[PDB]
This record gives sequence, C-alpha cells and structure tokens, in this order.
Amino acid sequence: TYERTFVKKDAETKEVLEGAGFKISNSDGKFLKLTDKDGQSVSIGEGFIDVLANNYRLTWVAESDATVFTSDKSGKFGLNGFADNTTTYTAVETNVPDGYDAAANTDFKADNSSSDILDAP
Ligand SMILES: [Yb+3]
Ligand SMILES: [Yb+3]
Ligand SMILES: [Yb+3]
Ligand SMILES: [Yb+3]
Repeated sequence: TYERTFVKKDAETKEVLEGAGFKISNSDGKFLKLTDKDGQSVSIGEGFIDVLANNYRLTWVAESDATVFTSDKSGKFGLNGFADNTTTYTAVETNVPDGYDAAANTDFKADNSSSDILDAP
C-alpha cells in the first residue's frame, strides 16, 4: 500500500494553516470515505490519518457522504492505505479558513510523497 501527505500554507507568508478541509475525488467523480472494518462511519480529526494502524477501510462514495480531511496545527493532513499508486486523484478544498480563498484543486497520486498546498489571503 501507499500514502500521500499535504501541507497547507499561506501563499504569501508560507506559514502553515490549521483547519482547511479537503475531500478526495477519483476519475469516476466519487469521493473517499473512511470506515472501520465493520463498514461503519468513523469520526476522524485533523492531521494525517493512519488507516493501517487503526484498521480502517477506504471506500468511494457520493460527495455528500465523503470524509473531510483537515490540516492540523502544523498544516499537515493526508493518509496511508491506498491500494494504487498509478491512479490520479484530486484534493478538493471544501472548507476554507476565514481570511483565505480556496486553493486550486490538486491532482496527485499516492506516491508516498508530500507536497504543499497554497491558499491566497
Ligand atoms: Yb484531538
Ligand atoms: Yb480574492
Ligand atoms: Yb485537475
Ligand atoms: Yb513547503
């Protein structure tokens, strides 16, 4: 399996940003949802989510039911536990902190890498 990590930052100052929320979309216009091993919804918090340690499952669902991932105190968020490292996904900023405009969508692959996402004030 594979992971991906993002760091949310202010475009001008490069300071990290807490509280920016994202959904993740695939080519079929479906969005990522985390469940426990019994298929139940799980309450997740800010930051990187260790899917493996917690024995969660990744599923693809409609936008309204998707899991929202949120940058933490150090701007980090993301997860591990992807099956495929060759599929294009897109991080979509659904929850924008006051003071900022949404970042443009970010295409990515689960390639165990980490990249910045920038929000203009
Ligand atoms: Yb907490
Ligand atoms: Yb603006
Ligand atoms: Yb794109
Ligand atoms: Yb950076």
